Amino acid sequence: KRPPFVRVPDLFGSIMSTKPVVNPNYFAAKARGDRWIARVMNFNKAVAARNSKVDLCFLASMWAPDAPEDRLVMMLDWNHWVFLFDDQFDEGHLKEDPAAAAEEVKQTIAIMGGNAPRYTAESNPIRYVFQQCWDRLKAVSSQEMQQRWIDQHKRYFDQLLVQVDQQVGGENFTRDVEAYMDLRRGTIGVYPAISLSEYGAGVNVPQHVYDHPSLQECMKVSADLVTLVNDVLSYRKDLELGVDHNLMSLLMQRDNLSAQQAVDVIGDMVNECYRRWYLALAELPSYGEKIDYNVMKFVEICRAVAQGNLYWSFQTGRYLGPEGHEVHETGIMYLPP
Amino acid sequence: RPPFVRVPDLFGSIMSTKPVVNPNYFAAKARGDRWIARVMNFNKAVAARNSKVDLCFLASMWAPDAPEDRLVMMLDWNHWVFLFDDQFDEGHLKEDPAAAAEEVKQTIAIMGGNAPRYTAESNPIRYVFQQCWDRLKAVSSQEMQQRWIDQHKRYFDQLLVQVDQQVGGENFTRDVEAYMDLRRGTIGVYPAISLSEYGAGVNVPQHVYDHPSLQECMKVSADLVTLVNDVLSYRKDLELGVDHNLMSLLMQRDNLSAQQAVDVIGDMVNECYRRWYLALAELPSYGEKIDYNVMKFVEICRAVAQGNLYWSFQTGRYLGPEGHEVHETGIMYLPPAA
Amino acid sequence: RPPFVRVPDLFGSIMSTKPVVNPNYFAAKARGDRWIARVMNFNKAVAARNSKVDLCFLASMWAPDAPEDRLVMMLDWNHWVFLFDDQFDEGHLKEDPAAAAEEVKQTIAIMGGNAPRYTAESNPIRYVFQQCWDRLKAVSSQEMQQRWIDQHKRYFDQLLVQVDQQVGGENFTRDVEAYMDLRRGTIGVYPAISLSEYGAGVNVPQHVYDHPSLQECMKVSADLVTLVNDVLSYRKDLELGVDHNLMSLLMQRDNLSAQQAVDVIGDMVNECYRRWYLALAELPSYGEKIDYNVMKFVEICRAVAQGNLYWSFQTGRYLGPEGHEVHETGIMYLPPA
Amino acid sequence: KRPPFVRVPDLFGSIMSTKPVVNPNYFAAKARGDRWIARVMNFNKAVAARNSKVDLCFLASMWAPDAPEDRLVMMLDWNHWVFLFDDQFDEGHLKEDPAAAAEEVKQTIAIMGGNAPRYTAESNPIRYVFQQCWDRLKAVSSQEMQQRWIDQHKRYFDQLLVQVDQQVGGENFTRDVEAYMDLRRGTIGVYPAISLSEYGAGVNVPQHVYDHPSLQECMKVSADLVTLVNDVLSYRKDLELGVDHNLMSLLMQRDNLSAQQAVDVIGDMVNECYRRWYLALAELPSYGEKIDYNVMKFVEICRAVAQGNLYWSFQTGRYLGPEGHEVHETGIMYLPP
Ligand SMILES: CC[N+](CC)(CC)Cc1ccccc1
Ligand SMILES: CC[N+](CC)(CC)Cc1ccccc1
Ligand SMILES: CC[N+](CC)(CC)Cc1ccccc1
Ligand SMILES: CC[N+](CC)(CC)Cc1ccccc1
Ligand SMILES: [Mg+2]
Ligand SMILES: [Mg+2]
Ligand SMILES: [Mg+2]
Ligand SMILES: [Mg+2]
Ligand SMILES: [Mg+2]
Ligand SMILES: [Mg+2]
Ligand SMILES: [Mg+2]
Ligand SMILES: [Mg+2]
Ligand SMILES: [Mg+2]
Ligand SMILES: [Mg+2]
Ligand SMILES: [Mg+2]
Ligand SMILES: [Mg+2]
Repeated sequence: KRPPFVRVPDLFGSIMSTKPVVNPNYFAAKARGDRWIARVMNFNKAVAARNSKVDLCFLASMWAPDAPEDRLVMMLDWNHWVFLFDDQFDEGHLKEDPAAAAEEVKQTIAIMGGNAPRYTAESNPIRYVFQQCWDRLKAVSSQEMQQRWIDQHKRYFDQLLVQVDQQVGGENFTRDVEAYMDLRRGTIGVYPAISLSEYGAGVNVPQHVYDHPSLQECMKVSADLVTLVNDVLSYRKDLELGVDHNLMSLLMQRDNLSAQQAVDVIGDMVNECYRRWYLALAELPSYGEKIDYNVMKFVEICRAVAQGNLYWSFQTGRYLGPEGHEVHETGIMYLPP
Repeated sequence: RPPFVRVPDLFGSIMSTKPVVNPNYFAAKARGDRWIARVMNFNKAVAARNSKVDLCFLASMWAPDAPEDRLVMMLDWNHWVFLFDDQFDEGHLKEDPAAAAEEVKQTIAIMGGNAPRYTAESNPIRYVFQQCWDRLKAVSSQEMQQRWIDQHKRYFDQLLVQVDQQVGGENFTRDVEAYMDLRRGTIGVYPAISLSEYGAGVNVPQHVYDHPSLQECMKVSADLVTLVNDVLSYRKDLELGVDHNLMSLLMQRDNLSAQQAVDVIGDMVNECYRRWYLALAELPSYGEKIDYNVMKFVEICRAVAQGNLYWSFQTGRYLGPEGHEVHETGIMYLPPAA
Repeated sequence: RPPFVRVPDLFGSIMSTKPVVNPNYFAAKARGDRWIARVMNFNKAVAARNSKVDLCFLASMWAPDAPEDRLVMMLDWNHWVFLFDDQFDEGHLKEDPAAAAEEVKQTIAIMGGNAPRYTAESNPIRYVFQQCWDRLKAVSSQEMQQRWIDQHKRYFDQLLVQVDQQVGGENFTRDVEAYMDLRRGTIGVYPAISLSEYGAGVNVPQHVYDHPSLQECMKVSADLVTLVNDVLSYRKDLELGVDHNLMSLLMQRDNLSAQQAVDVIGDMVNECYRRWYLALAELPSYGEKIDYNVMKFVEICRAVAQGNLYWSFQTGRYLGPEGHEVHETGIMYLPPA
Repeated sequence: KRPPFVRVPDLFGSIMSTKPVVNPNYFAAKARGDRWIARVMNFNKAVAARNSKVDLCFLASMWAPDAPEDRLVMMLDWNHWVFLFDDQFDEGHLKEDPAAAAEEVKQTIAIMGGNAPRYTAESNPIRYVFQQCWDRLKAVSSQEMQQRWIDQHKRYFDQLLVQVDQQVGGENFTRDVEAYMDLRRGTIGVYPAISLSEYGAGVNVPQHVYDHPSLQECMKVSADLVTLVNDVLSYRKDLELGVDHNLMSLLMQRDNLSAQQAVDVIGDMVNECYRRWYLALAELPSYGEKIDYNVMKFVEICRAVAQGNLYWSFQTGRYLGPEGHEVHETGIMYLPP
């Protein structure tokens, strides 16, 4: 279970094997977004550099590679938000507090069109960032696209609360794998990430098309891909910070698997994601050239959120920094004794 | 029968992405168009007409990042495949099994067989194929040289089946599966994928290439091309009296009208897309490095299909400027014919 | 006099880069070629012949990142300009200074004067300029509207001087500097730069634009097109009895052979490259913000000349497929007469 | 003078105003190259990270933006070499040691096809890197190109010995401006950098064209532009590390200029660089299309080496880190008390 290394499945196969396309504005937007998030959070010279080495701009730059600079900056901001946001439910104050967790979720969701107050970086730094994002989204999105951003952020928040229920309910190692995947499909944040990317991309497929089971499964697959990849790469962080929400921990602790057998099962599910993906595009009806052009762009987005995460996962300072390249090159991921 | 028909959307599913066209299109086109005009002795009129066929447009979407050189060889191959195939459709080989199979036997001989050095003077069409083969040979591994042979073979083979059916009175007795089996070969998509693997510089291992899922992808690209072609070149096959067209077969085999035949073709085009993804679902992974190129090869299948699509609406060989109007309006006119 | 001539290298220095061609060329060519054909009532033959003139190629290199609709706009303007200018070279206004003036009057009045809403039916050529001007007006500032007008006026003015020199019998008494003066206007490059500012979305402040440095860049680009055109349009000017060609002028005034005249043209072309660089030497800075667009503007000046260069060697209007051979071999054949 | 902040001249005007193009292989070559120098030099996690923040890949990715991945990695290596090498003569043990400085350039020049040993990371890490770059250069360059490689590096090495001679001979503040620039045209590393770029871009103009005074002057201007830009941005580093090689230090302590009046002189020099650039290009003869095509790519390399340094200077963790983007925005560069 706790061997000196674990042999990682190939995460760069199938639809993940292509050369990632990185937004050419990455450098400009990182410069603006990194410094802005530092002033907002009041990060010091060393905390600001530590965040800058996390490079959330690499992640967003791959999600929406032809986004214009100003929207990529927005994508960066939103990412800093979700990172600062999610950590409150994983390591921060909302981890074992159902009441406060639901109250943060109600307060954050009312930002988007509701009765929330006007936040400032002083009044509530993280809710401000999300609110600065919403305002920009609202200002260049159809009301239907705005509704989609809400409803997808809502799917993330809903699971966050199921996450804190299972946490305090001692369900973290009772829940089966389907229950865990169902939780993470929301708490991974791919569903609002895709909405963010539709904003950056400038792609607005009609809600009826969007709602088709094929495209919903494309989103579901991409969310599974991110979660499988994330639970491998960020496993050491989950050990170092005591977070149980990791499929490797779940498969060892619940099914008596060896760390290596665990990772192996992750590789089985990853490649079974690729099979579901294609099988789901086979059901995708056609809506004529005009719309299908953007449906394809959308399907690319679901792909890009997953591959953008994969490549970002293997080099971000938040997980393994420069050590992730060695794991990429040799499949060997060292563990802590 | 009808003055026009509503053609099905051919630019849906995967065909709907914005095509990429090789930036070298212009310089490769000015060279290779002049070249084939010298080889074939095209007077000004016939050479201008051939440029308006714009096979360079076709090649420029099969391999959009092919370098100028390889792109010129590709234009060379397409001018070959068109002058060659016409011999079997309207030319001297259309009703001549013996003369067809001697032509096939002598063209195959060019790819390493006992073939002589052809010249533009001695044999102009066989010459172009030799020039392509020379260039293919000098930058390809032996496994890809073979693949190129084996894929041309699949095309050459159905050529001979096509001429047997033609003389054998089978043209309108063959059922739709028999026809598509035939056109999968005679459409030339299999040799075109080998031509593009050359242009794009993608050399997938043969044990991978041979997997039934990639095979099915080559097969779907072929059906897509045969389907789109039959609907576009339909006026040509009428004007020139060629029976090898799913429209004429659906109308003369089953009693469907023009509209219903083209509707059937639309259904089949969308069944292609379903078969595409269902095939991709069975494609296994060979690790990052190979899968990377596998992905490039799948794209080559798509780009052949999509390159044919956009070209078929542009080419003067079919509808010329009125193919743009068919893309704009869905209306494809038919001749009075009586 | 000779069976051919050796043309100097017209593709050196700033002309020697690989041209960038708007990747919307095909989609734009399809629309605009068809469009002008309906307007001018071209029949199958004339329409295809005009399609082989491929003004879309020419426009696609002036503004290689113009969106499809501005490219079509530029194609329409090119089709205009060629129809329009031909009235002055071999058409009716060729020898008529009254009718020529009236035409120049009526056309200028399209641009916010008292011109009637033309129609393909009433006046096709004027219909095309007016369809252009409407599009130029809707997306350009009032300053750029004036600049478009003002630049076309330089073109129109020399047209009137042209008809004055045809009727005045000074087509071969005039000198080269007088001829270059005229052609700098009649060549149409000044409004073609205005068209390109529209196409490429570049809006340099007028006090910058008016700096002698930038005006000499336009002068140079216009000279390049004129020298290049006179070499490649030479066979046409012989076919259609047009006297406006430096080739023809150099042989009458100076007792120059065809070869040494084209060689003078090569000598002048390389002088443009030196005037180009000398003029940029004099170009002040207005800070990164503006300088970024002046640099695009200088490129637009370069792209009109270079686009003209490649189009001149491909178009069916001049040498068609033979032009490619003159670029491969430097030999241009001349008519036996 | 010693103000609290200086207003830096607009460093991004003229030919520096274009949007810089950054090699898409930036992300892959960086991940390779950063880890590689980390291993070679035994950097620890924090030293490695600080080197990643130097982001020397960003600097090379702008020198040859279409260089394939493997050549970009080489370029990164060379840059890691150049910095580790150049600091030995600025802050290191060779800063004041004429005999050992000459022995270093003698041991290093002999790596390029001479009687040098086969270095390894362990025996001599920095010389090992230069050796690895040189083996790659030789493998894919012509003899003439390799000789150019050697001759441009010798220009760097020679001036390094002049720098150490002036340091110890107490001439650091006696040498006039021209002496200083003539020294830095060598020690700034631009000449070998252009050479490194000819390799990365695959551009091999012939030496008879290369030696033309126009192109030699183009390289000079590139060299001055980096020196000027360097002395401005690396002024705080020179203060903090006690290095007298900086035009700002010279102007103040040699003449009578304040630290503000110093940058002012940089600003006039920087814009005079632009003037010289165009005057040299005016004198550049044409060598026919085929050659001129590559000459312009080379003139671009000259420009790109400067413009690459410019953007990298304002991002590097080596100079101002995050505060450089503020100095780009505002033109205010704070100094220590
Ligand atoms: C829960 C969000 N997440 C998951 C790794 C960490 C804060 C970032 C993320 C969001 C969207 C897509 C991919 C990653
Ligand atoms: C018979 C080959 N074909 C089919 C339309 C006509 C000459 C050209 C072609 C070859 C390969 C792919 C697409 C078209
Ligand atoms: C206006 C005359 N000209 C010159 C060849 C032919 C009709 C068009 C033109 C205008 C501007 C740039 C390039 C060509
Ligand atoms: C000595 C040169 N420098 C900064 C001027 C320090 C290592 C790197 C550099 C090399 C080449 C071009 C630009 C910067
Ligand atoms: Mg979480
Ligand atoms: Mg977490
Ligand atoms: Mg995690
Ligand atoms: Mg056929
Ligand atoms: Mg046929
Ligand atoms: Mg057909
Ligand atoms: Mg004319
Ligand atoms: Mg004229
Ligand atoms: Mg002319
Ligand atoms: Mg130093
Ligand atoms: Mg130094
Ligand atoms: Mg310094």
